[PDB]
Amino acid sequence: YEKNKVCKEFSHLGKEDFTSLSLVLYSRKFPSGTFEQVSQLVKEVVSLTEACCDTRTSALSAKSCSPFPVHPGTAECCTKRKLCMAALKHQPQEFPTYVEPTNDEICEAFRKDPKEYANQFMWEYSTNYGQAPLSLLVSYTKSYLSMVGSCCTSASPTVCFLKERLQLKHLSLLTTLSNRVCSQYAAYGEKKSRLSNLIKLAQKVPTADLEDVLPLAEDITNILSKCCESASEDCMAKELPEHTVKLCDNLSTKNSKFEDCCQEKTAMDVFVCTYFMPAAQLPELPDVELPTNKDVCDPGNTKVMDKYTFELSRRTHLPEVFLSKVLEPTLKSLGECCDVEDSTTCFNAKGPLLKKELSSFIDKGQELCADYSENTFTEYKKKLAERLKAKLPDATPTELAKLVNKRSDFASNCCSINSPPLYCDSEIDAELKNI
Ligand SMILES: C=C1CC[C@H](O)C/C1=C/C=C1\CCC[C@]2(C)[C@@H]([C@H](C)Cc3cccc(O)c3)CC[C@@H]12
Ligand SMILES: CCCCCCCC/C=C\CCCCCCCC(=O)O
Repeated sequence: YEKNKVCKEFSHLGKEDFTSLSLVLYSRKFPSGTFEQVSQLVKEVVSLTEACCDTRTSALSAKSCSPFPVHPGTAECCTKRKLCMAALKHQPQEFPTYVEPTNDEICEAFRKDPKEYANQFMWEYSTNYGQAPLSLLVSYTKSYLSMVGSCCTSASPTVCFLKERLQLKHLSLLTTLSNRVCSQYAAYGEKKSRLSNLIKLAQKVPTADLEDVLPLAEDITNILSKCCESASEDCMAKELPEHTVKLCDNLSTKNSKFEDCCQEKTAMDVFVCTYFMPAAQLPELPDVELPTNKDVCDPGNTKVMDKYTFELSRRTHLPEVFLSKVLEPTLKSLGECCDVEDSTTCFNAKGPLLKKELSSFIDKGQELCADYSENTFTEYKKKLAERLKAKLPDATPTELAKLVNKRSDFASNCCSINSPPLYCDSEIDAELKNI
């Protein structure tokens, strides 16, 4: 099939446009790849796609061990086969740095080097938002470049940009949003992602019922598994609006913040508004015990797992990157009392262990993030230094400044409701063993 699909899109588009696609395609794959590298790999990839439309696909492998971008662990794969490389997954770029230049910078760069300007743009935009579906990336960059080409040669560039930008605002927002939401999905995988979104919703609207939010976590998860990856037909645009309707139908009346978000002029704005919403103050209800019962074994439903996750989230002041991090191992541990000779026995024993481990994790995590959510950043720094002073009596102002600096930096990246999963997974591990 595809052994003729690579060749089909080549002929249908032609070498140049097929090179623009490949540029976007590979920039997504190598988030850390430099412009020269990515462009070089593309130079040669198209090269063979033109000729062989395996014999020279091998030429690449070898040469890759270089002018080409490098995935983490390429040195290993170069041990040989040898195509251990096509198995190396890339980690998403969780810290975009893309900033659009002023109109003059764009037009000047464009008048001088039309090809290079568009290659620099496709490469930079695609490496920063590489998790948005290819179809969306390809579409926004062509519409964008079409705007640049058109406006920079118009009777009045300025007003042209004012108007064109307003008409691309939607597709622009959809692409960066998609990158974010789809990058969290790829980071966690479908199961953790689903729980993650359930946790965030529980934190945003603690007064709701599992029933009000579970359908929401389910829906977005389905939308992500269906639309994060599409080569030419984007469905994120077809799916999100109705998703905002489910969101509003279920939480519009349960929460003032949501009621307002549901007033936005577009589904994109409503969505963005509910995404940025921080974890609300938790009503702090009674504690909840681990779901140590045969009901968590249900292959057909995670009902019990979801209910626990939901109830934990709305009672525990702790960021979702923390909850998601400890829930995966914990729910998986319990799950080991399912396919055994006696489930009740394996639960009564495992119970006290997981409980203490979970509490230890929650306690240290609540310490790592103490005061961050309830205060403005500066007012947070102050209370933080104060807590550290109390714990480190012989600490010199300099040693304290380093600790406040280190801890506050960590908290600004891993205590918000939308902290970067991959980056915080590592940092959280490091910080737990701290103090
Ligand atoms: C970079 C690496 C990873 C590291 C290795 O050493 C060499 C290498 C080759 C990968 C290639 C080049 C040949 C065509 C392949 C196998 C791609 C597709 C199967 C074909 C393809 C190419 C352009 C647009 C498309 O829509 C489809 C996927 C990865 C491509
Ligand atoms: C460092 C994050 C975990 C925090 C400790 C929570 C206690 C969990 C108890 C036992 C571990 C069960 C092993 C499950 C394997 C999943 C892989 C993983 O640890 O992420």
